[PDB]
Amino acid sequence: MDFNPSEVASQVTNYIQAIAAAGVGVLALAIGLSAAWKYAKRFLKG
Amino acid sequence: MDFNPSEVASQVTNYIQAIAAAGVGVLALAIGLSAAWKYAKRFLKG
Amino acid sequence: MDFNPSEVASQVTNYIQAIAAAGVGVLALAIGLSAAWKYAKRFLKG
Amino acid sequence: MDFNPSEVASQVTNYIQAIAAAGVGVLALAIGLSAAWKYAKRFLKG
Amino acid sequence: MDFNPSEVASQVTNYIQAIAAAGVGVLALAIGLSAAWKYAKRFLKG
Amino acid sequence: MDFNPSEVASQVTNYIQAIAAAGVGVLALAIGLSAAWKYAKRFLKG
Amino acid sequence: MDFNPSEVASQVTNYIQAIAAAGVGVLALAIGLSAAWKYAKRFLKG
Amino acid sequence: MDFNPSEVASQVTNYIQAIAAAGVGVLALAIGLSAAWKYAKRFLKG
Amino acid sequence: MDFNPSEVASQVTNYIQAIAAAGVGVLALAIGLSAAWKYAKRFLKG
Amino acid sequence: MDFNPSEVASQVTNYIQAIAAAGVGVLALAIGLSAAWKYAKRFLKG
Amino acid sequence: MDFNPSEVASQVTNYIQAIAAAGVGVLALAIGLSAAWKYAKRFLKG
Amino acid sequence: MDFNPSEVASQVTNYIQAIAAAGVGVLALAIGLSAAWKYAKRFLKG
Amino acid sequence: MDFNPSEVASQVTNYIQAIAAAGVGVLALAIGLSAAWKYAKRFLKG
Amino acid sequence: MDFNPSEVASQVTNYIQAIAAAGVGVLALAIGLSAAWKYAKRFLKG
Amino acid sequence: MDFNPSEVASQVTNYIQAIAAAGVGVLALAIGLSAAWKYAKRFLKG
Amino acid sequence: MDFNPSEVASQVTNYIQAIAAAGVGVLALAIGLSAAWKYAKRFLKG
Amino acid sequence: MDFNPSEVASQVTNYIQAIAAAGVGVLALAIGLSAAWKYAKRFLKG
Amino acid sequence: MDFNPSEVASQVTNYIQAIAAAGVGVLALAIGLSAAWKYAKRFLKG
Amino acid sequence: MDFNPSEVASQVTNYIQAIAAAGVGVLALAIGLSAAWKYAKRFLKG
Amino acid sequence: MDFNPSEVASQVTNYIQAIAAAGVGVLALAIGLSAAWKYAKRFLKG
Amino acid sequence: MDFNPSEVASQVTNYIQAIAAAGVGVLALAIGLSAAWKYAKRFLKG
Amino acid sequence: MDFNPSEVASQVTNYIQAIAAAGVGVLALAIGLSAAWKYAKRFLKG
Amino acid sequence: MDFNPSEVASQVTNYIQAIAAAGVGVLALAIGLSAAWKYAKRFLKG
Amino acid sequence: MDFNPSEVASQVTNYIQAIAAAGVGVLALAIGLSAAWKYAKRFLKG
Amino acid sequence: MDFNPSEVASQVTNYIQAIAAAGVGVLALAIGLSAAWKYAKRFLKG
Amino acid sequence: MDFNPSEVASQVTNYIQAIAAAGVGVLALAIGLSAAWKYAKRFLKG
Amino acid sequence: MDFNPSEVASQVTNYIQAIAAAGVGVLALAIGLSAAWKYAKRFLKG
Amino acid sequence: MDFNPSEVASQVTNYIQAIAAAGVGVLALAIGLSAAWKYAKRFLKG
Amino acid sequence: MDFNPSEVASQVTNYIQAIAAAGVGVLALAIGLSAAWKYAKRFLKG
Amino acid sequence: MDFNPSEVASQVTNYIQAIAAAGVGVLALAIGLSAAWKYAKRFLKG
Amino acid sequence: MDFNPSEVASQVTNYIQAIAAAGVGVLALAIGLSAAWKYAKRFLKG
Amino acid sequence: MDFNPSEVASQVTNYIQAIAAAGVGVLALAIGLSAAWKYAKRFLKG
Amino acid sequence: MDFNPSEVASQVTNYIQAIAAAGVGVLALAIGLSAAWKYAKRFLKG
Amino acid sequence: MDFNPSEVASQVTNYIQAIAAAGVGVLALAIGLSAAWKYAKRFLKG
Amino acid sequence: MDFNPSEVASQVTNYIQAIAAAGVGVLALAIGLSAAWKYAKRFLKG
Repeated sequence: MDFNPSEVASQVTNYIQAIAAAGVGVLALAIGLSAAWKYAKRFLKG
Repeated sequence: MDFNPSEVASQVTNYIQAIAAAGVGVLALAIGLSAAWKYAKRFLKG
Repeated sequence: MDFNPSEVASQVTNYIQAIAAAGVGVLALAIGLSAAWKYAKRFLKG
Repeated sequence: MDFNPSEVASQVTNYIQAIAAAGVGVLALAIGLSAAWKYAKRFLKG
Repeated sequence: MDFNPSEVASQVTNYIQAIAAAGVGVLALAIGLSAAWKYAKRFLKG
Repeated sequence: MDFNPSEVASQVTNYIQAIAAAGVGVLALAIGLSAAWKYAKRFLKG
Repeated sequence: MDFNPSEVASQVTNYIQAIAAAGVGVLALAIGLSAAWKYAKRFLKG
Repeated sequence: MDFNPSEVASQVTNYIQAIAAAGVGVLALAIGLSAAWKYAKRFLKG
Repeated sequence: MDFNPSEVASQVTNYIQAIAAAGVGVLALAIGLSAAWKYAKRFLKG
Repeated sequence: MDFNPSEVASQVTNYIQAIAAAGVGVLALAIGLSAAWKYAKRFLKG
Repeated sequence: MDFNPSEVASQVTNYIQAIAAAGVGVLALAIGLSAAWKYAKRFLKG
Repeated sequence: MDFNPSEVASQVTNYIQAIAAAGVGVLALAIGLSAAWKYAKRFLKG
Repeated sequence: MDFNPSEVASQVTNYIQAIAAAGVGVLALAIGLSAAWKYAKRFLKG
Repeated sequence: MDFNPSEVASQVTNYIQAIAAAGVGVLALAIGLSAAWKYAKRFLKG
Repeated sequence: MDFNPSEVASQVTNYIQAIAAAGVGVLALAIGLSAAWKYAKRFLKG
Repeated sequence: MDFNPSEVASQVTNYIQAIAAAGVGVLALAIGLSAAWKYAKRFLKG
Repeated sequence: MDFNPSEVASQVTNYIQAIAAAGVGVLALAIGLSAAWKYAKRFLKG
Repeated sequence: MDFNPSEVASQVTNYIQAIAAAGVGVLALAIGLSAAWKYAKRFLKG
Repeated sequence: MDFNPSEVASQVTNYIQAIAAAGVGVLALAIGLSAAWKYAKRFLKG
Repeated sequence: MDFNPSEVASQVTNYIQAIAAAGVGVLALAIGLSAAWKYAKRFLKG
Repeated sequence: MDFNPSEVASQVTNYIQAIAAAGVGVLALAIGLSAAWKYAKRFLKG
Repeated sequence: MDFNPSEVASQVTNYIQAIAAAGVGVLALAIGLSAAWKYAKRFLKG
Repeated sequence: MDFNPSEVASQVTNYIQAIAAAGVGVLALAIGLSAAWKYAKRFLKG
Repeated sequence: MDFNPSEVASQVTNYIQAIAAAGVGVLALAIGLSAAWKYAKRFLKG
Repeated sequence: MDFNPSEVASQVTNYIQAIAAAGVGVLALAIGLSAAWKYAKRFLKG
Repeated sequence: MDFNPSEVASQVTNYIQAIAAAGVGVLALAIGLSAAWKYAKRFLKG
Repeated sequence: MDFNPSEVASQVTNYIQAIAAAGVGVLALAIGLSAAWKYAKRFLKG
Repeated sequence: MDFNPSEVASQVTNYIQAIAAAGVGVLALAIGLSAAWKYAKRFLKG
Repeated sequence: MDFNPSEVASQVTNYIQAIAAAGVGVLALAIGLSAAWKYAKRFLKG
Repeated sequence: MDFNPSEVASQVTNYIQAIAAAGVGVLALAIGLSAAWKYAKRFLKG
Repeated sequence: MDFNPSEVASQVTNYIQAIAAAGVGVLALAIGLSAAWKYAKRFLKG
Repeated sequence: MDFNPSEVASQVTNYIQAIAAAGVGVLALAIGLSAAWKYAKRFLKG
Repeated sequence: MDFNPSEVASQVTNYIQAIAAAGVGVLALAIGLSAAWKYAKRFLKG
Repeated sequence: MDFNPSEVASQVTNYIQAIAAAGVGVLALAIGLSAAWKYAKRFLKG
Repeated sequence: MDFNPSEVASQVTNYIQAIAAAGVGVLALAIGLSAAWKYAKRFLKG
């Protein structure tokens, strides 16, 4: 009732905000890791 | 008789008003809680 | 005898009329109250 | 009786209106979040 | 006795008629509400 | 004494006959009413 | 008693008939919607 | 006394016989109705 | 009771018959669609 | 009392016997239906 | 006095004997009746 | 008085003994019935 | 009852219409994104 | 009570025995089917 | 009174003991059954 | 007068003593009986 | 009168004390029983 | 129950038989298609 | 029920028709693009 | 009544606070665990 | 007569006042208790 | 006559005072007793 | 009356305190158990 | 009451202990099984 | 079911027929293009 | 309870033992099959 | 269960036997085809 | 409902815009890197 | 309640610790295995 | 739905147009580079 | 739990040990096979 | 909630740091290995 | 598992044995063929 | 979200910078090595 | 986790060490083999 179902809105949304930026810190490292042998092998052929 | 069965109306209705807002404070926390691992696992797949 | 057992009819029937409308004011609030978490949780799954 | 069961109609329906729009604010963020690594990993393969 | 137990028939039956149509106004909104995240998430996977 | 206690038999039994059929008119409507949201919600899941 | 419990049969059954066809109008749209990105992504791989 | 409590037996039992067959006409329709979206969605996944 | 639970059998089974053939009309088109770029790209390599 | 509670045993048990075989006629068709696109899509990948 | 209060014993006890067996004929039918939709719905879920 | 309230003990207890075993004959069939589609659908997924 | 279960039909169906077109705006961008390195790497080999 | 809950054991367990062997007849065919194009395409590359 | 409410304790508890072991005989078979196609399909992918 | 109203005390109290223990023999059996299907159905769900 | 209505207090209260502990012996077994298939099925999914 | 879970066996298995042969008609054409430029280019080098 | 599951058929199938032709417009350009350096390098060797 | 339904609010909400943080300690470990072979295999391809 | 039927009013009403607040102390604990496993299991799925 | 009908007042009223407090000692135990399995079963579901 | 309805408060509330902590000992084990195959299978994919 | 709700604790917890170790014996075999073709196919490519 | 999985056969196979002949038009030109400098340089050496 | 959850252990584990060895018979043939053209083409180049 | 997972073994393995010999018929022709210009050009140099 | 599912549209789409341009910065460097030895070795042959 | 939901934390987390290190022992062997033919074939080309 | 899957068409196709012309700028330089020593060495022999 | 997730470790790891050595027996033969014409043609040029 | 989803960040990221450097130790050796015959054969031609 | 991955070893290795000797029959003829004009032209110069 | 997908940009790009210059150090040596016998043999002919 | 991803490092790296030296034993023989006719023909011209 009234201005109370706003907390689901406020409490939860915010739960991910630090959390997503938190996820991505992980792919920077996840992209490069395959990216890492891409790098060793990119150098081999010539 | 007369203006007396109004108290069932007045006494009771009011019993929930603080009480509902009181319930919902609990789902804010209940929505996010599954919401919480949704959050840890949302980050894993990529 | 005669036109006297009409009061049971008149006195009593009327006792509920304000009283029923009085009851229902209570379910509006009673329907929504479960209705209330139906509402917080309706939002969670997706 | 009469024009009284209208409140279940009026009181409750309205309970979700701010509440749904309230839910969705959460998926905008929920869609993108997987959407987020979709994004880091979308970039890796080439 | 006679044509008097007809009111239980007349008085009551009618009590729901505005009332049911009144209920359903609530599911239109209840169907769509899960229906609502079905909608946000339906869009995510591809 | 004799053929007189037959009226309890005749007067009363008959009191319900219009009355039962009268009751049931009410469940047709009572069965469907839950039956009514069964109907809105039956449609949601798929 | 007699030909009266037929209304539960008549009143109710009919409640869904417009209602089911009514449900399905919703999946036509529900099937295609995932069906929709199936469609955008079906096109990507080659 | 004697052969008179047989009517409870005869009058009542029979009350359901048209009535049950009457109920079931309703599930044929009730089974299929979920059965109905089972049907729209059964078709989606592949 | 008796020959009445046959309708669940008759009413429902039939619900899919036009419906399945109806599904498949969709894969003919779904198989070929990936099948479609399989086709453009099948041609590229040589 | 005595040999009378046997009918609950006899009357009811039998109610399902045609009825179960009746259910299953429905899954033959229910298994294959997903089974149906399993079939269209099983063919696509190679 | 003497062997006379035996009739309360003899006259009455016997009043139910056909009567109980008479009652139960009614539950055979009463057990199955819920038992009846238990049966239609038992079949739906899978 | 004395050894007479033993019949409530003897007459009644015994009423269920054939009756319970009688009930259970019904669940053997009730367990398997859901058990029945559990069985058709258990087979589908792989 | 009557012309009331039409809202589930009207209220909900419409919920996706802006919403689907809304989804697809996202794949235009999702198709091209892999499409994007397809593009950088398409250029490398010769 | 006693040796009666054995039927749940006897009646049901047996329900699957023909039924499982029945399922598997379906994978022999399900394994090979992907197995089928695995087979056409296994032959292409050299 | 005294040592008599012990039978609820003795009579009932024991009712399940053969009965539980009886249930489980059913999952051995229930675990493996999905377990069964897990088994046919476990073999396919390589 | 004197030591005579003691018999109401002595004669009656004792009337139940065998009688209560006599009642309970009946619930041992009454508790388990629902307890009995609790038992068949307790086993179904998993 | 005086110290006599104490027996209702003394006689009765005590009736449950062995009796409750007696009840619970039954749930230990009642909790685990669903608990039992929870256990067989808990093991299946992975 | 009995000879009824055979239809899952009969109805479904047969669903693929025309269907597999149907798939393969597609690889004859799928094998050759790469096979097709293999063919134009096989001719170039000498 | 009846002529209603036809929309899944009509609504959806049509969703791809402009969409596939839409995909292919993309490979014309995708085939040639590798095709493009095939073209620069095809010219180098002699 | 009054300031008493506050405990549902106070007693319960707090139940999860140590508990959620408690859950998440588990995903840190749950994310990495798939994350763990992602890690062994991320290293293989080049 | 006069100001004496006020005690039913005064004596009794007051009987619950400490008593209700007394009841609720019990649900704080009753809400959370299911609330308690809601809490252990809320944490499992992700 | 005079100050003598006061004893009905004095003698009797007092009869319950130890007696009510005496009753309630019994519900403390009566509330909890259902309360007791509420407690065993409250713990099962999660 | 007075300070006596406090026992419902004192006697009962306390009934769960050892009991809840008692429940949870069970989920520690219930969380991990699915958690257990999550663990065997978490290890498989890479 | 007292030291009795401990059995739910003692009786049940222990139910899984042999049971979990029992589950895992199954994944050792479940991990390797895909693991098995991983093994045949791991060997093919070079 | 029946003569419906024929469209995957009919719809798709045909998709390539104009398409392959379409591919080859491209190698006529692709064979000659290296073929083209083969031609300029074939002439140089003598 | 006791030595009964051992069958999940005994019944199931064994289900794969003939089954795995059964899978592998298939890769011997699956390894060689690509292995087969590896073989025809291994011979071409010199 | 038992001698049933043998069909995956029997049905499938056999699927390739005519099929492999079928593949190779294609390389005889594939080896020689390059082999064909190897042949025209083998003759040129001297 | 209304203008709220627009955020999935607004929030997400934008997530990639800096992100794609971000990807490509990586291929500039990825194209040249093979491009790099292409460059050292391009120089060797003459 | 209090310091009890800590076991989910303590009992479970620890379940993987020996278990992960346990997984990885498997990739050391899984990395090298493809790694193994990488090794035989790495040696062939020169 | 409608005129929305056109963006995949519009957004993406255009992504390469500047991009291809962009690729080729690279071969002009790639053709000549071998072309470059072709040029130094073309001059040596006479 | 405890020393049980060791079997995934023990059962599986060992699955490859005979299996890898088994793979390599195949490359000895795979290395030499190209190695074989390397050998016939190594001899031709002088 | 709060500073707890940081562990996914802290626990996991770190999992690769020793692990990547660990991967690369493998390419140093992987680059040179082809690099190894590049080396034996680099020496042959002159 | 056990002595089963030996067939990959036995089935496949043997596939080439007739096959290699089969290849070489082709170079005897391939060596001499250039060898053939080497032979006509070897004779010309003097 | 926001300024976080920049790390994929920052973390990775930089991974090659020392790495490319690192590759090329290898061709200086790779160019000259053939370059090396080019050098011994360049000197022979005159 | 911790000191466990070191085995990929230890187990694998070592796999080639005997293996590379093993490769080269093959070129000593591969260099000389062309080297062999270089040798017969080196002697012819003068």
